[PDB]
Amino acid sequence: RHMRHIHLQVFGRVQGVGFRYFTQRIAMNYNIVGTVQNVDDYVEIYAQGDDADIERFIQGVIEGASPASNVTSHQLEELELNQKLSDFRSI
Repeated sequence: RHMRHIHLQVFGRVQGVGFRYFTQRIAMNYNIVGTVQNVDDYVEIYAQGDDADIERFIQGVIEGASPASNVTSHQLEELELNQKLSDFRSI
């Protein structure tokens, strides 16, 4: 599969650390579209791009998108492609 679309939930010290702003720079680095959002006390991401770029994006986020972050856990789900995505947004 050339492209992937993923649901990524990241847990730990992931709020009040610039997580959404730092995730945006990683999305720009690897040509990723989708969203980053604060949900309750964790972070939820939808991410779409080429397979290797998605791998690079996941690792950059879960190794701590922000230097202030401490990611303790993540959950990943593989999704059907979303052809309405055209950029990466902090929501």
